[PDB]
Amino acid sequence: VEIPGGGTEGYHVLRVQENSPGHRAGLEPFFDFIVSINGSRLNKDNDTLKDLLKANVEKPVKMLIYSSKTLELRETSVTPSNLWGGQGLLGVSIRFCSFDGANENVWHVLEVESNSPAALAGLRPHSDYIIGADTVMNESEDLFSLIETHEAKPLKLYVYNTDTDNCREVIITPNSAWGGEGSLGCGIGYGYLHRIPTRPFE
Repeated sequence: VEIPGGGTEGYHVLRVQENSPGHRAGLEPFFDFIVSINGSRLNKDNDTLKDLLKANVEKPVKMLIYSSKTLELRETSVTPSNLWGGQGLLGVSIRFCSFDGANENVWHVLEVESNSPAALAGLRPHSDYIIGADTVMNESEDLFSLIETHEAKPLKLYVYNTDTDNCREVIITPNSAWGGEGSLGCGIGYGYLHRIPTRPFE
C-alpha cells in the first residue's frame, strides 16, 4: 500500500485501555500505527501529535491508520477527551516506530504436544501467532534464542489468536526436561508461509 506523505514511520499503538476513546475508535494494540491526524502526516518524532490531541479535546479527529495485520490503511474518527474516566486523552500508549516489515516477525504456533510447556502456557495450535516479547525479535534474535536464555524461567510472550482476533499475554516456562526435544513442545512456523491471515472480517 502507498503511504500518503511517504515513509514508513508512525506511532505504533502498544496499549489501548478498555472503554477509552481509542478503544471506541477501534485501535488495536500491536498491529496499528497512527500515520496521520486530520491529514497531517506524523512522520517525525515531535510534539505535533500530543499538541493536536490537546487542541481537539471533546472534538472528533480523523486518524489514518496502517495495520500490520491487514496491511491496509484505514481512516477512523476519535474524540480525545478529558471526561472519559481513565488516563490520557485517547487512553492509548504509543511509540514512534517504523511499520516496514512489522507483519514479518511473527511465529506461528503449529501442533502443540499434550503436557508440554506450550500446552501449560495455554498456546493454541494453528490459531496462535507469537508476535512479540518484552525484548525485540527477529530472525537472529528469534523465538528459539529467547527461549534458550529463559530456560527454567517464566517468559512473557504476546500472542495473537485468529479465532478471537485479539492479543493476549502468555507466560511460558521453557523446560528442556519436559520429555521431548527442545524446551517448548510445539511446532513453530516462520516466514511468508506462516503470516497472520490478512482478512479477519468479511
